[PDB]
Amino acid sequence: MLEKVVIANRGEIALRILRACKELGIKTVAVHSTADRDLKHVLLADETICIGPAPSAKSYLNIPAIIAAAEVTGADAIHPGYGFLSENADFAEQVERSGFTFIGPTADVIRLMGDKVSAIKAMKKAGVPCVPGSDGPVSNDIAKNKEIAKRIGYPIIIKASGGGGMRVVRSEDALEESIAMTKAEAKAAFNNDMVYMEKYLENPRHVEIQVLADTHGNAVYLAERDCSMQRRHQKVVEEAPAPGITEEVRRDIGSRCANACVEIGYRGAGTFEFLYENGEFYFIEMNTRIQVEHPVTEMITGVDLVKEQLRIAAGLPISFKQEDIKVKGHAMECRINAEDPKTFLPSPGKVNHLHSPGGLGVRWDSHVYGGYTVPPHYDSMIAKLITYGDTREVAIRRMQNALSETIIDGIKTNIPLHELILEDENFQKGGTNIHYLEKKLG
Amino acid sequence: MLEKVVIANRGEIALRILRACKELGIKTVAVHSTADRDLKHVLLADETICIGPAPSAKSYLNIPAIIAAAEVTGADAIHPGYGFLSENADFAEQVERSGFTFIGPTADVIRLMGDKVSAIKAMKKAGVPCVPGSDGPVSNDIAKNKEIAKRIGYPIIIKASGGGGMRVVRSEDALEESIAMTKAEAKAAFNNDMVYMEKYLENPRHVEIQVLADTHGNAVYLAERDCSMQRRHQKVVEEAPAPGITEEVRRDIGSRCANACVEIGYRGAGTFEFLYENGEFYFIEMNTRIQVEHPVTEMITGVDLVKEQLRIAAGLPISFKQEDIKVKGHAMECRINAEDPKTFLPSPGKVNHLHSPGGLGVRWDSHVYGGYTVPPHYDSMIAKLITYGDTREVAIRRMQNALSETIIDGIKTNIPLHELILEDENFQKGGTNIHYLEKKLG
Ligand SMILES: Nc1ncnc2c1ncn2[C@@H]1O[C@H](COP(=O)(O)OP(=O)(O)CP(=O)(O)O)[C@@H](O)[C@H]1O
Ligand SMILES: Nc1ncnc2c1ncn2[C@@H]1O[C@H](COP(=O)(O)OP(=O)(O)CP(=O)(O)O)[C@@H](O)[C@H]1O
Ligand SMILES: [Cl-]
Ligand SMILES: [Cl-]
Ligand SMILES: [Mg+2]
Ligand SMILES: [Mg+2]
Repeated sequence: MLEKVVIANRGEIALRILRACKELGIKTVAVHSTADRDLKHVLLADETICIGPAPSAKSYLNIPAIIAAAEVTGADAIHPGYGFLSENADFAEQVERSGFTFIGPTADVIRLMGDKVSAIKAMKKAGVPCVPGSDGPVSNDIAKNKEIAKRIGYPIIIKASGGGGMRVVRSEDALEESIAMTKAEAKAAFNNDMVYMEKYLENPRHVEIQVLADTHGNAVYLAERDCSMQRRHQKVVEEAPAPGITEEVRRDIGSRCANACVEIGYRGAGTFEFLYENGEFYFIEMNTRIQVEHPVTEMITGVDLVKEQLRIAAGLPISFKQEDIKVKGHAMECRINAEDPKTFLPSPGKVNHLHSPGGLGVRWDSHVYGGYTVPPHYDSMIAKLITYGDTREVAIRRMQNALSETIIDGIKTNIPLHELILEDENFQKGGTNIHYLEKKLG
Repeated sequence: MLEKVVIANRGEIALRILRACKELGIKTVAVHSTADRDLKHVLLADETICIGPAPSAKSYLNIPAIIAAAEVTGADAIHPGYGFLSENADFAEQVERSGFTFIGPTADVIRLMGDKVSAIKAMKKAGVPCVPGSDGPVSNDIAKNKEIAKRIGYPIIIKASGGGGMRVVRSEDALEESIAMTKAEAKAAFNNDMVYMEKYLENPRHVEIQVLADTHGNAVYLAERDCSMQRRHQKVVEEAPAPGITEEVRRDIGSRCANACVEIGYRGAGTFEFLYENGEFYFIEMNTRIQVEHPVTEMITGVDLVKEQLRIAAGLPISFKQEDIKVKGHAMECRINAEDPKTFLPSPGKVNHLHSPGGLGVRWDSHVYGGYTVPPHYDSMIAKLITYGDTREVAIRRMQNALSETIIDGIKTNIPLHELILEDENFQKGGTNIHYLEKKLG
């Protein structure tokens, strides 16, 4: 089985993975850049290897160095975390071909869900609801495209299948030019000109379903998260369960997600992201990896998602059955970033003083410590503050109180932004859409 | 109802109470000594009042100053925490007579359970199992006493009803002298000569049952805790549930405890302490207050014990029914003290650096912060590290890992003692008796 794992990541998620490994008795190899020698998890790991200089391209994205680290330590498996190489199919393929277990899905599945057109096709085949669309790539025949767009109903959005690259079209007046432009933009920067159209949903929430699937033919759904509180497509606050979603609706959408996993040969943790609008779900993407906001799911289900990843990768069955899962209570997560709370410019530097919050229903997932220097080279996340309550109101109040106790001295943080969000009367009512934070911020 | 609470305590429990108050929207008054101006909860409280100089006698035990604080702030209720005045019936009486709600039982109930002979009498009346004993005070008639002692079976222990004062007798040879001595010792230092005898249990565990009782006639039991890991009668590690206790046994003893609450007119949180030996429970004391180790119960039941205290004191019913309570998983607590880990001499001074642990299943209840100075004047507790796991083994491993992440720089702590305990193969098996730690320590 898994005796030794390379943690092919950094920051909080590396520490999260280290904690799960140490609970299971799995030895750890921390691969790190020159700039991350003082990361908490590097300091706690069984073995360490420096895989390159500070820039991500030269280190955390350095496929040969990471594989070489697993080779020299005689590791059995590599955990890619989130970001970095976690949804790089070339990496997954090379890890497996080199004799290691990739803690994630197979490369073929990564590629399948990494292409929007093929992802949507598989979701439709599996009975997962999708955005009404062209259902396949669009022609050049404007007459045909004007006809599909009319069928769908304006506004529509043109999307590059290999994008990550979009264009909203609100009238037929614009369509021909728009489809051509998006085709050309996608072909030069992504060497792939394939685009499709789908309905542009103007008032949606981001609701995403957590799954696990093992090598024993099982697949489970673990309720959902609402991640609508975002700026510039970057999440700020997440919660679980999603307000307004009943157990009956959860069973319906969740079971479809679980069947999709089985149809596509999925293995490990993943998330189906939906836009949720006027009471209906519409698939937009599958993240084929663990996610930042996994803790809110753990809080309301009792599941340890990273431990299950490791089990599954070792060849074990998921450690419970669907009937064992019951949503209990409510959870909130605030992503605490080293950044200016109004300009959102990063704020690297020495944390002179850290005071972290605690007590009943308060969880703190962070690699930051007093005396730690937040480097410039990576993202600005320094901590995830997670609260639990028997109700959403309690979770929210607990989050407010925990934030008020939190002290991070030496750098700016976005704590003031979280405080503003949590006291917002619309957020307190629940169910705001994905545009709310930008609208509120002006 | 309760709009404003005086927190008549300090340290971690004061902060625990402050957190519960703030979640409920209850304003807080922090009464503190001159030495505790920089306590975390004093800094967070709505109002503060200095009630005396450093020594406890002059501050936290200063009944007129505490009552005066409630008077001047127009407070509604006083929470005594644990220790200090929490089981002082004179205090409870004066709080109520002065027009405030005492967050605890009535004085008459405090006094009743504060006297061993009357406590045992009430427990027997209620069907709670007690240590076989003289069942009432012992005479001077040695013939009668030798007869009771014989009935009970040596060894016996002679105990002052007002003690807190004991003497073990292993043969009739010693009995007459022993009963006389304990009588005289109790009369001079406690102005009460009343003593009884009971069986001395040589191989017991400390197993205690948590209850709540409200002013609506309800009383619930919330499983039990095993607090056998102690030195010199001071707890080091506690856990819940107690190893070896089945749900059927739990229902039996728990229901008897709940009926006792109703018979005696109990109100609030309390704990029935038992010695548990060869599969049987024997009552030794009721703590008529919240306890240090309350968190392990919260972790395995989902109950917020301090919030329920406040509800009950406001006149509300307990917020759930007995059938709603189900033990889930296992929890451990390590009392982290500022003391030398081998001599146990206190270690006051400045915490230069604090790094607290986190992640899934890790709870940290502490008022300590980097830059905080641990004073000499009070107890040496600085933090409670609490873990949860689906099994006892997981709780234990999580505790080990959390301790390894914990850094308290500037003072000595008992972390090395906890590490030694957690890796002990007998502790890992579970069920060690109250003498084990002293035996292990040599
Ligand atoms: N049919 C549709 N209607 C309305 N909005 C849509 C939409 N399809 C996609 N979007 C929005 O387009 C935005 C950009 O998607 P994006 O390019 O970020 O994909 P991505 O998930 O691969 C990168 P990331 O998830 O990190 O932001 C998303 O916020 C999504 O909400
Ligand atoms: N019948 C009995 N047989 C064996 N041990 C007994 C016993 N009765 C009491 N003890 C032990 O005597 C010890 C001392 O009790 P103690 O005097 O501390 O009462 P107490 O609870 O009011 C003060 P604390 O709880 O803070 O130690 C306890 O550890 C208890 O385990
Ligand atoms: Cl993510
Ligand atoms: Cl206590
Ligand atoms: Mg996405
Ligand atoms: Mg006691």
